[PDB]
Amino acid sequence: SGAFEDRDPTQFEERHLKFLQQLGKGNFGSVEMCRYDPLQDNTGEVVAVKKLQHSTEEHLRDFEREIEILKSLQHDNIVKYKGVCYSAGRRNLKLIMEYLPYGSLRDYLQKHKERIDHIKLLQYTSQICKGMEYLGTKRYIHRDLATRNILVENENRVKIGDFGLTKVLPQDKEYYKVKEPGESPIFWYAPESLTESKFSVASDVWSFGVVLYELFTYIEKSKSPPAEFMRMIGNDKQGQMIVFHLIELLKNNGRLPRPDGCPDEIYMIMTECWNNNVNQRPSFRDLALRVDQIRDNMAG
Ligand SMILES: COc1ccc(-c2cccc3nc(Nc4ccc(N5CCN(C)CC5)cc4)nn23)cc1
Repeated sequence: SGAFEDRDPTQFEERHLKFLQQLGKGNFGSVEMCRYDPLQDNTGEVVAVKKLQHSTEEHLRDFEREIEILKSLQHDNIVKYKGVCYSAGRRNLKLIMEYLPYGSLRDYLQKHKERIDHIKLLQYTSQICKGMEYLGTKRYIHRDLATRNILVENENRVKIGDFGLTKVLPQDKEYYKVKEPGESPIFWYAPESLTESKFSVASDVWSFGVVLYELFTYIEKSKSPPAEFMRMIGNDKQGQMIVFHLIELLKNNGRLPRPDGCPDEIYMIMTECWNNNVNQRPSFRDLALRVDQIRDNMAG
């Protein structure tokens, strides 16, 4: 046979990666749960594995950028990069990550409400802010914050995922304009993202406000951002008319309503994130401190 030397534990061997479960599909990718069992004894770490539907030059370039981004991040509230697998005899690329048992925050909130109180919601809020502070130190703009894109390790820890839209700000620039085809999560977008395709830390703060709103609605059927905005706009509107009305609504101070049972001071945080004036939105550091002070002021 042959000798073996492993000095790159970020390279996962295809033959040792065994399928456990399908986890989901996005626009251009899918994710599976696998076991990595190099000792072939039916044991090994469980991992999440992302693969591209169609490895076009463009899709692959974007996927490699996503991998580089995730690899560059090391923080308790960001999904952990583990490595890559060069499958199909090294003619396909897969991204290996830690597996988070409770899936998306959006699904967790919907299915495990017996386990969730306002204290928990504020803990998740704080962790999301801290993850976002960390992204800011690398000049990364996420562009797709939403509860469906946050993952849940356990009762006490959530992690930001979904870095396939992330942009890197050059040192002398404060926004990134991105002209892209296809669909946008318009009900999470800042007005300047809708009108000018401009993205920035401040546009992530806007979307964070929508995330906070989502948390305090407990993902109740008719209370979602798309459901509430469509109610306001007119439920029968279709196509570009939805966008025209959403922009006009937001520009003149139309906003998502205070969720039932949501404390006025939590709604105030949302409203401050949803400032048309980009420079007046709070920073993620401001938000983390405020939320942790709210948490700490409780009797226990
Ligand atoms: C768009 O789909 C995905 C799917 C998985 C991931 C991902 C990335 C990196 C790590 C990671 N851990 C989990 N865990 C997970 C656990 C349970 C579920 N369920 C969804 C399907 N349900 C019917 C069962 C639970 C989904 C994901 N998902 N996940 C990201 C996007």
